[PDB]
Amino acid sequence: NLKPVDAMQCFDCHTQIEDMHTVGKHATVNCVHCHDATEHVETASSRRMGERPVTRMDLEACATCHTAQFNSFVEVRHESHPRLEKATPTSRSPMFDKLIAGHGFAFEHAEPRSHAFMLVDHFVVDRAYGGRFQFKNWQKVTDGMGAVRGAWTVLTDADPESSDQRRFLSQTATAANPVCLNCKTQDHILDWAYMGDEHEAAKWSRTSEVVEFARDLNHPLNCFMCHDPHSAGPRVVRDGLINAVVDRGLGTYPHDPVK
Amino acid sequence: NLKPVDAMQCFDCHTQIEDMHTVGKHATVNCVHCHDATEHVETASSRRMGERPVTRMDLEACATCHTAQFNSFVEVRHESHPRLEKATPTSRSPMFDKLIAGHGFAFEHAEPRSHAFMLVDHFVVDRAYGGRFQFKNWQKVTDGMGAVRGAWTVLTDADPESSDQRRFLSQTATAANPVCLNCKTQDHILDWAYMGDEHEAAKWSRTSEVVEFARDLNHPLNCFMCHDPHSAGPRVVRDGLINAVVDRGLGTYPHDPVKSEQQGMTKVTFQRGREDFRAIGLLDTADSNVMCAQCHVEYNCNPGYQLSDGSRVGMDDRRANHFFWANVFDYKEAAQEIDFFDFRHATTGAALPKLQHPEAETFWGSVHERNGVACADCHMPKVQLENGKVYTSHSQRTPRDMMGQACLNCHAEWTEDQALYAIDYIKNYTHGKIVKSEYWLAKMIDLFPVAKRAGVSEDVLNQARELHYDAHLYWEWWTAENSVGFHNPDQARESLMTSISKSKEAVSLLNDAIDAQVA
Amino acid sequence: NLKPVDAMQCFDCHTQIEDMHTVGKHATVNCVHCHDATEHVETASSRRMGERPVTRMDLEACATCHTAQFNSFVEVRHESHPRLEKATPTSRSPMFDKLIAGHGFAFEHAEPRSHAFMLVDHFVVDRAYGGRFQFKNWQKVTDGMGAVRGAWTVLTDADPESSDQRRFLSQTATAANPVCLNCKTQDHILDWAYMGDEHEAAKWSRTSEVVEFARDLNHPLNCFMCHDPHSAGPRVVRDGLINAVVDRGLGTYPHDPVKSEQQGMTKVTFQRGREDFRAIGLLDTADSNVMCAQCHVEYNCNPGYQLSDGSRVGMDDRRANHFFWANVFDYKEAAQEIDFFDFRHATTGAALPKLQHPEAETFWGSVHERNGVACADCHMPKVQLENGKVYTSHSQRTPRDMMGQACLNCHAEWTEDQALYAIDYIKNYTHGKIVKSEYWLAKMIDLFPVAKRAGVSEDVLNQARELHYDAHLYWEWWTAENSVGFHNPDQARESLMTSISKSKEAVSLLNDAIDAQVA
Ligand code: HEC
Ligand code: HEC
Ligand code: HEC
Ligand code: HEC
Ligand code: HEC
Ligand code: HEC
Ligand code: HEC
Ligand code: HEC
Ligand code: HEC
Ligand code: HEC
Ligand code: HEC
Ligand code: HEC
Ligand code: HEC
Ligand code: HEC
Ligand SMILES: O=N[O-]
Ligand SMILES: O=N[O-]
Ligand SMILES: [Ca+2]
Ligand SMILES: [Ca+2]
Ligand SMILES: [Ca+2]
Ligand SMILES: [Ca+2]
Ligand SMILES: [Ca+2]
Ligand code: NA
Repeated sequence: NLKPVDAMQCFDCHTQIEDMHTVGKHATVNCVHCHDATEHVETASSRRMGERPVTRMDLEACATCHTAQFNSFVEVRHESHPRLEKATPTSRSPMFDKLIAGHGFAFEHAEPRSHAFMLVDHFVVDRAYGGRFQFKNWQKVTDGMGAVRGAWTVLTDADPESSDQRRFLSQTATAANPVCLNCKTQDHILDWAYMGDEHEAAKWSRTSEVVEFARDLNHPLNCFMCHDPHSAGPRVVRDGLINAVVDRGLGTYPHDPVK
Repeated sequence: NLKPVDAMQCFDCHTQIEDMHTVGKHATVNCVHCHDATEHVETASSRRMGERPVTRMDLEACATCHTAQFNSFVEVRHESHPRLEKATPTSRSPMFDKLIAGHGFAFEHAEPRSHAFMLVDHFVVDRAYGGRFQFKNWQKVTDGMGAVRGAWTVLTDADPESSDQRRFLSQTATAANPVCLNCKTQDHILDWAYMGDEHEAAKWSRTSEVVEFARDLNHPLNCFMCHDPHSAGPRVVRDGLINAVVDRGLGTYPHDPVKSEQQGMTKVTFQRGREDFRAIGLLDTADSNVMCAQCHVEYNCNPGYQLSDGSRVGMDDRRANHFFWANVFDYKEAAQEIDFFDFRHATTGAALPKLQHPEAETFWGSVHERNGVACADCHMPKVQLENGKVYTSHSQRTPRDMMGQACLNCHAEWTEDQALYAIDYIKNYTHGKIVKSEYWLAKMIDLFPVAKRAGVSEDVLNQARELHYDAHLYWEWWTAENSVGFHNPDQARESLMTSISKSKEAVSLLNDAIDAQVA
Repeated sequence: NLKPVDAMQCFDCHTQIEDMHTVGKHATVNCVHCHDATEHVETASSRRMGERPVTRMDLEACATCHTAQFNSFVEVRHESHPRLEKATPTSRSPMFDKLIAGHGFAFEHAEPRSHAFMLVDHFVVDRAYGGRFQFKNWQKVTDGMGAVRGAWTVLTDADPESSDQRRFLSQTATAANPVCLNCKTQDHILDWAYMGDEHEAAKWSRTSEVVEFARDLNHPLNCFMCHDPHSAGPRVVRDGLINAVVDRGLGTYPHDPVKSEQQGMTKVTFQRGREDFRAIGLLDTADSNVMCAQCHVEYNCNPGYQLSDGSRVGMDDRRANHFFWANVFDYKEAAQEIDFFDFRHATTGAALPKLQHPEAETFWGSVHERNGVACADCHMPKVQLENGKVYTSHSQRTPRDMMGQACLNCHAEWTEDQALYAIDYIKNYTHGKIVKSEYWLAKMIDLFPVAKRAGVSEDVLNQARELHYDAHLYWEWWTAENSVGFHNPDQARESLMTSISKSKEAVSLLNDAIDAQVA
């Protein structure tokens, strides 16, 4: 059973968090729901992290108090046809192969399906990782809950001993790169500097070995991508969006300054 | 927005709560979710309450973090026909008026409907408060969420300026008393001493003015009736049940000492000053049989009379709040044990028991109960989801609505139609015997005036009255009990055959006696 | 093909029709659609009819230009169970035979079915014509369009050679009389003087031989019963209703003089020679409450007896065609006003009223009626079409078949299931009280033979008989009325509780009196 920690102790060093957490609708939600910080508290200073606390990125961290939202999220819409190639006469772009020739999407571009599968679909699509990653078998394609629990619970890696992008299957491509993952997961939110710029504090960046990065990532569309875990208030986390709206001053509605 | 309080400061004076809260699955749930204790904390000592802190009893206090359970609970089953009188040819007891004559249930006894409505239905039924309380208008009958938000949001009081029980409509009764409310709400959980005994710290007791008590209550079937708010662990709160199981040593399963020990109850008492005040029963396991038995039992919750001498047993008597905790074949002995009956039949003059929905005591010893099946398995099963986090449905309803989860997962050999057919075979058979039992009770009853007027002796009439007690018990158990025999078909069959046997015996006695007077 | 006639020539002698026809929405509809007047025109003067012109009464006269209304009208609702006897445990009045004993309804009283069948059902019911008229075979019962085409297309007469009312089957009665037909057809609209009084120009009257009258009638619920054929404007034609509203000054809404003035009726009389003959009631608005009240009312349409002295009141008396136009609580006074009762109970000897389907008088004062809702809003709503010309459904049936239009457009807060649930709550509750009312009436009734045979005094029996009148009225209103309380739930509840109160009073009176004689 979870045991609450003294948030005041955290707040001594985490003023930003204090300001957000104490005011919003998660003011009663103890840190222990998402962080295991005991060794961190023992070793940190005001300015140095010490041992890194564990932070839960799994969506089930939110599901214990928000089961309805979680269950609604992970539902699979079976009517949303899976792995359905767009470059066919009965889909969106009958002449796509001729028109896109020269681009990696020629190797495969399926219609989207339910959000639960976003990370696993990114990993297994033929254009992404040379066919390196596959569902463990063809039954696993149904398993939205499983994918949500973690990509690596339902996928395999053709060669755990190498980290290079290469073709394992002939008609694949290796288009995936670290930036892609920012629209599939935010498991890396504490390990990726704004925009993926090189940064001494970031394990991952735009120039990382994407196969290594992939193996560190588990969950699709984290609940906290739209909801600050501390304030519970609405937000975005995606760097590129913040860059457009704020850094470049274009606004949330570039056509409408008032809105 | 809620602001958390320093629970550790609370715990300097609340070690009992500390020991429950810090250990269970609510250790991280701050007191502010359910208590407003700011002025309390300013004024209390460890030996003096100071200002009374506010405790939330509303179900929404739990819905914030447990919406799926809340929403499943408050769902209205529209197919559970509302305000459907049982004393009609198409319901449970076609001859109920004749058989129950002299009891308040003659004024109205509807079939149960969804749990959301339990407190409002208790308030508005014609037998309870003389028609004092009514829905604000006939539209409000649909409003289960409103009822849950609070009774007084959907009801009116015909006379806010008086608090006496009286008839506002001609064909009503005023049977409600404070004990009733314990099976409708536990909003009064901090204001009611164990068993409703008089107590210095209790605002309400068995002897309170029930109309006044009613006005202070709002919510049905509080979530905390089955779940301790501090530990989150399984419990009961109903005093009568704790009294039977623990105080009287009967156990959770009177017919099975082993199961009673494995699935037991620990009585926990809370004091006011130095005196015991209230109690709960912590369960060894999340045992729905015992949770549901807080209400779905045969009970006293009313005044009555002594079998020994006919004298009145009033609400002030402990016997007015009593769980018999006895199966049908042990009930008469149980009632003799406390020297109690409910009413005298208006026609026969027999002292009779009034039975109420003895599901728990009926389920004992049944094939399902012996196989470790519990109420929740059929009536509030786990939800089955293609993709999702499992939770327990809190929509307590007939398994017909969820047969896959309620029956067919266990009965792999059956289709849904086969399972339904098996239920219907029992219910159909049981109902036939209920109807026959009523036919023979009615036949006996109708002979009483004839016998009396023919000059049949009191000795003979009393012999017949003794038969009536048994004929009644062995019948009414089954019109009271909601499964129409499904919970225990062999017991229903034996009981109903016994009723008929007793009635037949009385019919013969009376007919022979009348004929002798003629002759 | 129809050839139009010169209507202007008609109008040289028919100024009354001219003034209606030239102004309304049938100004362009030539007389030839409904009248064959060729020989009439050849032989008439303004003061002498000459040859009688033929007037079409068949509904197809209107269907030619109004097929959608016609087709909606003639639709058969198969879910409205046919020939379903009310005196059964699963219908409206489980104890009707005991309670109604002495009245002709004991021979048969079925639930209503679709309007198409009203005339044929009137003809073939066991209580009406001694079994004289029957469907040609049991297949014809389905044939609503055939019934509308004409009764005698689907029925047979057991003896075309006699015209007396007699029993052809053993367990029938001969209650039918000419007044009945006015709520089944208006084929006789030109052959029947106002109120069915004797009149030189009337072929038919209250005193006619009903079998002869029957043979001349064909069509049910003529379209012109609600719509003047000449102006197309809203009206009533039923004499009894015009008599209550206008002649007796009661108004269209007796309980609301303002609404009565806004939604009133103008009596228009038509003469034969110099004498008033027939009348219609032109409505200020297309008010379905009053249109439907042509038939869905409590009425006299039968002989009976005087309350004052017990003497016979025959069909020749004006009282044999009477709309009481009174709610349940005003009815007894209304009946005293005309010094009338229907029958003496076969067991109790009490003078009793016979009540019939008082929907109009029940709906008065109800929440819906007070909010300006009318029968048509729930029972014949406008059709909702994704693309099309709106028209009014003429299929008068339960709103359960069209809940979106009948209820949910107004009750936006409800789903269909919620709305149905609200209806069922009322009906279930009301039915329970009907059943209880019957239980207590039956209990009283059964004491009469016992009391009589015990030598209870006539004074006491008469006191009980006076109670019986009231106990009966306050019960039977609700088995007669078709909504099972929905049209006015609070009134139903008060009435039924009153019935029970009265029966209980009589039961006590009689039991005490019997016991005194013994003891
Ligand atoms: C220990 C229970 C608990 C946990 C764990 C939890 N929440 Fe909450 N959350 C709450 C409570 C309590 C509220 C306030 C409910 C209310 O008052 O409406 C809330 C409110 C919210 C709101 C509404 C905020 C607003 O301003 O309207 C959002 C969004 C939310 N939580 C998201 C999340 C996310 C995403 C997670 C996982 C990172 C999470 N919660 C985890 C308890 C919890
Ligand atoms: C008589 C048993 C049986 C039958 C019938 C059956 N399956 Fe299977 N199926 C299996 C087994 C065993 C596996 C392998 C399970 C494993 O090893 O993980 C499997 C595997 C599969 C796979 C994965 C194949 C792959 O290449 O990885 C799919 C998809 C599947 N089944 C679908 C179906 C479908 C759809 C049907 C009905 C048309 C069907 N199965 C009928 C037993 C069966
Ligand atoms: C700006 C956010 C964003 C980025 C970055 C991103 N995607 Fe996507 N991706 C989406 C969205 C939104 C969809 C669903 C809509 C669609 O497919 O049109 C999607 C769908 C997909 C799918 C499922 C449909 C398909 O095309 O087969 C795959 C696979 C995928 N992305 C792979 C990738 C790869 C590989 C990269 C990096 C080269 C990438 N994504 C980068 C937003 C993103
Ligand atoms: C200085 C000691 C003290 C402190 C600190 C304290 N309490 Fe209490 N509390 C009491 C006493 C004494 C009573 C009354 C016990 C009795 O009836 O004998 C009481 C009673 C209560 C009750 C029951 C009231 C009732 O209706 O009977 C609640 C609930 C409660 N406290 C909550 C809290 C909360 C929550 C906190 C921390 C926010 C808190 N208390 C802090 C002393 C304290
Ligand atoms: C601030 C959020 C919150 C509030 C408010 C809340 N709960 Fe909980 N509850 C939790 C959390 C967190 C858990 C543990 C979830 C887990 O880890 O499985 C829990 C667990 C439970 C359990 C499971 C306990 C067990 O031992 O299996 C029950 C039952 C429960 N809560 C009932 C309630 C009741 C009843 C209320 C209202 C009196 C309530 N909760 C209010 C957050 C809350
Ligand atoms: C031991 C718990 C318990 C007590 C005490 C209790 N009830 Fe109930 N009551 C129930 C249960 C369980 C049901 C649902 C099952 C049923 O109606 O058979 C119910 C149903 C009802 C209903 C709805 C059905 C009906 O009979 O119309 C009403 C009204 C009601 N009770 C009124 C009362 C009154 C009045 C009292 C006190 C005289 C009372 N209850 C005391 C357990 C209880
Ligand atoms: C009549 C007793 C009873 C009532 C009242 C009750 N529950 Fe439960 N609750 C149960 C049972 C039984 C379980 C399942 C226990 C098991 O099988 O482990 C349960 C389980 C739970 C759980 C654990 C997670 C799950 O779904 O299994 C939570 C949280 C919970 N209930 C919340 C609530 C809420 C919130 C309310 C008020 C809306 C409520 N309960 C009222 C009996 C009850
Ligand atoms: C093995 C499955 C099973 C168990 C366990 C079970 N019931 Fe039932 N119960 C039924 C069935 C079947 C019915 C009849 C439902 C029907 O015909 O729709 C029923 C009927 C009921 C009803 C009336 C429901 C209705 O809408 O007519 C109530 C109340 C009830 N049970 C309570 C309980 C209680 C309380 C327990 C535990 C003491 C219990 N049941 C255990 C199967 C079960
Ligand atoms: C030759 C065609 C024709 C015949 C036959 C006919 N109608 Fe009409 N009716 C009309 C026309 C045209 C209107 C006016 C349509 C409009 O302009 O709205 C009308 C309008 C009506 C209206 C609407 C009146 C109003 O004021 O709103 C009613 C009601 C009506 N007719 C009833 C009948 C009845 C009843 C019959 C049979 C006795 C009948 N009609 C026969 C053509 C006909
Ligand atoms: C094999 C041919 C056949 C079968 C099958 C059949 N019928 Fe008939 N039915 C007839 C005939 C022929 C008549 C008499 C027709 C006539 O003489 O007008 C008749 C007459 C009837 C009658 C009138 C009976 C009467 O006494 O007036 C009814 C009602 C009827 N059928 C209903 C049904 C029903 C319902 C079914 C199916 C359960 C059925 N029929 C099956 C041929 C059949
Ligand atoms: C004031 C109008 C009116 C009069 C006059 C009238 N009825 Fe009716 N009748 C109705 C209405 C309205 C219904 C449908 C509602 C109902 O049956 O409750 C009906 C229904 C019927 C039915 C079908 C249901 C049943 O009772 O079997 C028959 C048959 C019937 N009447 C026969 C008669 C007889 C015979 C007479 C004369 C003794 C008569 N009616 C006089 C209005 C009338
Ligand atoms: C019991 C009274 C009644 C009867 C009989 C009747 N109607 Fe109507 N009729 C109505 C009502 C009510 C309306 C709608 C009036 C309103 O709301 O404006 C109506 C409307 C109409 C209209 C106007 C257009 C429309 O649909 O709104 C026509 C045309 C019409 N009826 C034709 C007929 C026909 C043809 C018949 C015979 C099949 C018939 N009516 C019988 C009551 C009646
Ligand atoms: C506010 C809507 C409403 C109004 C207005 C209304 N009724 Fe009803 N009526 C109902 C409902 C609901 C029933 C019950 C139908 C059911 O349970 O299927 C009913 C039942 C009936 C029935 C029996 C129908 C059946 O098939 O059982 C008749 C006849 C009837 N009403 C006539 C009328 C008359 C005549 C008027 C105007 C004086 C009227 N109603 C006004 C709602 C209405
Ligand atoms: C034309 C609008 C309209 C129609 C159609 C309508 N209602 Fe109503 N209904 C009302 C209004 C207005 C009220 C009173 C609302 C208030 O004052 O709170 C009401 C009240 C009620 C009530 C409460 C009655 C009481 O006595 O307290 C019920 C039940 C009801 N409606 C059900 C229905 C049903 C079921 C239908 C369809 C058969 C129906 N209504 C159709 C407008 C309508
Ligand atoms: O009346 N509830 O047992
Ligand atoms: O029998 N029709 O009132
Ligand atoms: Ca899709
Ligand atoms: Ca029910
Ligand atoms: Ca009892
Ligand atoms: Ca009907
Ligand atoms: Ca009458
Ligand atoms: Na009898």
